[PDB]
Amino acid sequence: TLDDHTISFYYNWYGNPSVDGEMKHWMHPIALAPGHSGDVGAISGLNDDIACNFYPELGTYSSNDPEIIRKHIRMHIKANVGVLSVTWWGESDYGNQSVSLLLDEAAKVGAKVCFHIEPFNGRSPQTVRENIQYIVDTYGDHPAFYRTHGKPLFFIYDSYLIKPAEWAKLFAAGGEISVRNTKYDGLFIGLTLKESELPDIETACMDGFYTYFAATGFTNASTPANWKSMQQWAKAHNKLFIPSVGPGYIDTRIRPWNGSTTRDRENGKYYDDMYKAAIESGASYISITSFNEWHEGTQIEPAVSKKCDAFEYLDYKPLADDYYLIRTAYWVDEFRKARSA
Repeated sequence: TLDDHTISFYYNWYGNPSVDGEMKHWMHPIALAPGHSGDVGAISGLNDDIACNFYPELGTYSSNDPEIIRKHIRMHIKANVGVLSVTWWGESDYGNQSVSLLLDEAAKVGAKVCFHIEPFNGRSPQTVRENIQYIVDTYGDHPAFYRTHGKPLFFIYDSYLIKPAEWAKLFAAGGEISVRNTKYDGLFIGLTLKESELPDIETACMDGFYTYFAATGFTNASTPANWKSMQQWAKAHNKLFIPSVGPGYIDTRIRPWNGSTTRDRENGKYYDDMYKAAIESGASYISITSFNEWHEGTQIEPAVSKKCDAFEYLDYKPLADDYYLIRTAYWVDEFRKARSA
């Protein structure tokens, strides 16, 4: 019961002292307000003081812990989510342990893994090609490697940071470093910020677009009222629209100035409205922001009641720890009823 057109955004950047040598991501700096100077600080990750507004049921876990990976995959089973899109940070991620574990555990249950190309240092058309080559060569033959329409799928975060004429060198059939019709071909999904900038997807020769942001109205493209129209554009231009749906948003632990982005979960109501709008848009794929982006408070991963000296965490009370996983399964089911085999 795993849907292969439903894709969560998965983060494998977490670490703890006993697996990794130190707290990774559970310790995090506190971001300065845009344009401001200072030494504003860091959240220790120590003594249950961690860099997120909610607290994980699995505690301060490591993405390199095989038992965590096994449980994360089981959580995807519960949600009926067949595809995980793993965060990918370039050359520093080559051969990383967590990815191999993820693929190995996914293959045991029929789950699939695709890649989310982040805005890493020195990212360019050339370095993105090298990374596509690495991922295809290293993981492409794995049983759990995601394919759809017979092709791997890549999400490209903050893709607008590279101009569309530069992307075309890589994604146009005749482009000077083209991957088209090589063994490195696939479906490349760019991030769109607004419906009016959709022609950038065309110029860039990308195969589709996603919206990412879990906070409704944060961009034009993450405003669900625009989704039916975005689907109509995709359809008329032979592109794949992949709306991103999330359960809520809050990042005020790591970005105390960013309260304007906060979106209350409303006991599941927010998730319901957003997932509904995704299904009703007519899109063929739906992406979920997020499985476990804890810093931004978008996680569907189980969370628990928790207080430390420094902080009282939000939680899903009075709903279950697994509420958002169960509710995902509900929505996946609605999505399948709206699409048939």
